[PDB]
Parts: sequence; structure tokens; C-alpha cells
Amino acid sequence: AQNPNCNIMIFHPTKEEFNDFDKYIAYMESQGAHRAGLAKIIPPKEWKARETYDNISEILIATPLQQVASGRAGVFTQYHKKKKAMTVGEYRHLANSKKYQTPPHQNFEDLERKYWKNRIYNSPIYGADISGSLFDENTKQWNLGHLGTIQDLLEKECGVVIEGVNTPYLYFGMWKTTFAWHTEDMDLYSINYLHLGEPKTWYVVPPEHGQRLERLARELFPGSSRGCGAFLRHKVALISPTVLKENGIPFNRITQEAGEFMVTFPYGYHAGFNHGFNCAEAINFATPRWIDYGKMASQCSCGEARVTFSMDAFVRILQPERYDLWKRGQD
Ligand SMILES: O=C(O)CNC(=O)C(=O)O
Ligand SMILES: [Mg+2]
Ligand code: NI
Ligand SMILES: [Zn+2]
Repeated sequence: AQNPNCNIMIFHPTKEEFNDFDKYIAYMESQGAHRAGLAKIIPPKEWKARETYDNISEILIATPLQQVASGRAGVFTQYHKKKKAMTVGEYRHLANSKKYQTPPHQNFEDLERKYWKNRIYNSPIYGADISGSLFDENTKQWNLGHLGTIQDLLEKECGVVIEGVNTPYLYFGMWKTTFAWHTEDMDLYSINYLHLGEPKTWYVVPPEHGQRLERLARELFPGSSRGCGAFLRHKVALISPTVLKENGIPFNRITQEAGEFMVTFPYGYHAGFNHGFNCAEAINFATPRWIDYGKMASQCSCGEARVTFSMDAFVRILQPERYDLWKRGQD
């Protein structure tokens, strides 16, 4: 078995190897990369996502989210308070303000210490989930707005034609902006490209050990657990590396820098934080190996997790028994 300790693997494809996206994913899996839940891909030196970032300041963040925490430093939830619209230029200036900027630090490890010590005492503002793309249309390799669609994968594997579309999302981050512990909708893959700015630190649990994280989360968030049988789908709960180590949960960590891709694999729980002003682009995707994960994925039916138009069809075809109750949650 390849990668039996489930370590995060880092790949350096040549420009020749960067042509065929599906084939490279399948290569990484042949080496065991999926066992970690997360992999890093460093693009060939010749590749670029676009020529410059010089003209992005007029993108609008229609609903910036203030991430307010409750709990203790290592075990907390966050809620998202909606703020007034602002441009990317306005948000960058805010991120660089004395109130919101990255503090002085020695290295990534000192910054990680300061994040876990201090996160809960501040409420950073995240421009998340903005439909759009920063890839130039002429970038032919690993262009996240030109991938094969999940609907077309389901049709190729299973023969069934379904409605829905699959488009990318932009994330504008600042110091302390946080992504809670989650897997993807329908336990899909995700791919994330850090276009510019400061790094993003990731934590991940191997897919084969995901249920260990779920059991800890039910113990640590006991009212949330009674409210919903899949409450990590609400994307609100944080648990620190120190707390995971104290409870024997297997995990790994890695820092993504500008110009690098990350891939999350089906049922790979992940969480993390931004080091400073940055912009990432991400999208879900599928392969043949995903289909069985999609059939087994948990679902939120309490009504909190409220998800896309395109997830309807996935539930309806892969989980027809759940269909009914899950759509009661979504209406
Ligand atoms: O970058 C973020 O805030 C969150 N991204 C992801 O969870 C991902 O790409 O799967
Ligand atoms: Mg602009
Ligand atoms: Ni994710
Ligand atoms: Zn729920």
C-alpha cells in the first residue's frame, strides 16, 4: 500500500505532465496521495495563471463576512456576521490596517502559535464564496474555470444526464480568517489555487480516520451534535492541533504559498487560516473513485447547511432514500 502513514505529499509536475489534469490526479493517487486527505502541487516553472494581478481592485465583495468566535482558544465556533459591500481595493486596505494586519513574527511556526493563542479575541473579515475566476482564458493547463464538470463525470460513469453547473469561487482573506473543519459537499474533491498574497495554513485528517474526528467533535460540541447528525456540514467548528494531539486524532499540517495548488480528496476533513491579505480560487471536482463516496456522504437535514442548486441532483441520483428528508431541510 502506498503512503501508509498518510503523509501529505508534494508534487512537482513537468510542463509535459501538466497537460492532462485527470491523468495527473490518477497518478498522484497511484502514489498514495489521497490517503493524507490533502496534496500540494507546485506548477511547472514555465506556467502562469495570468500575466499580472494589477487590475483586480475593482472586483466587488458584495457580502464580506465578520467571523466572530465563541468558546475557548482551542475549541470554538464561529458565526458569520454580514457586512456592507466593499471592493477588493477597499478590503486590501482594511486587511493592511493596524487593527487587522499580520503581527510581527519569526517564522510560520511562531505565527501558527499566535493564531491558536489569540484567534478567538479578534473578528477578522473574510470575502468568501464569490463566484468568478482569475485564470486568463488563454491559460490552458489547470485552469479551474475550464475543468470537466461533475455532472459530466456522473453522466460518463453512471449514464444519467442531470441538470446543474459547476463554477469556481474566489476567496479574499486577511490575517486570522478561518475555514472550519469540513469535508466538501457530497464528499467531493476540491482544488484550490493561491493566486496572490500571504500564505494559507491547512490541517487535514486522513479519510480513513474521518470518523475519529466526528466522534471527538460530538464530544466537544455536544448541543450541536444533538441538533444535527452531520453538524460539521455547517462549517462552524474549530479544534486546535493541540486538542487533536491530546485526543489522539491523526492529522497533518502544511502551509500553501502563493502560486501553489492544493487538492483535497473525498472525505478528507480540513480546516485552516490565512496569514495575511490573500486571494484564492477553488472549485469542486469528481473522478470515478469519488462515486462511492458520494453515495455514502452524510447530510445535514436540520436545515442549517443550505447548499447549491446542483447538489440536488447528486442527492436525488446517488442517495434516493435520503432525497425526500434532505429536500425538507433545503425548503
Ligand atoms: O480557502 C478557504 O477558505 C477554504 N477552502 C477550502 O475548504 C477548499 O479549497 O476546499
Ligand atoms: Mg478590477
Ligand atoms: Ni474545503
Ligand atoms: Zn444541520
